[PDB]
Amino acid sequence: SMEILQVALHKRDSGEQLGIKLVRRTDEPGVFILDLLEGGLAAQDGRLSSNDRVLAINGHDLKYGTPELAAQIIQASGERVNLTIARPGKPEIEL
Repeated sequence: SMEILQVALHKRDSGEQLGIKLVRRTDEPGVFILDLLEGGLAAQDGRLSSNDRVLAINGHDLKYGTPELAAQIIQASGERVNLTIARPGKPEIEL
């Protein structure tokens, strides 16, 4: 299963970073969150997580996107950055 959610971050100036490390994978399409940076907007917000898939940013489709496309979109954004996220899998497993 997977959870779809939306997370809105608000830049305090046009050059502020979100504080997210985005990666591609060779074995599946998409843009994924690897980690959040210490003290950044995303970390402060507390909703995004390692291994989330970024489906869209501000209505711009990223399903088959790249980290560089995401960067272009974020760097050119207005103050509000709204991300649509897919979060797969079980959070707890006994094995």
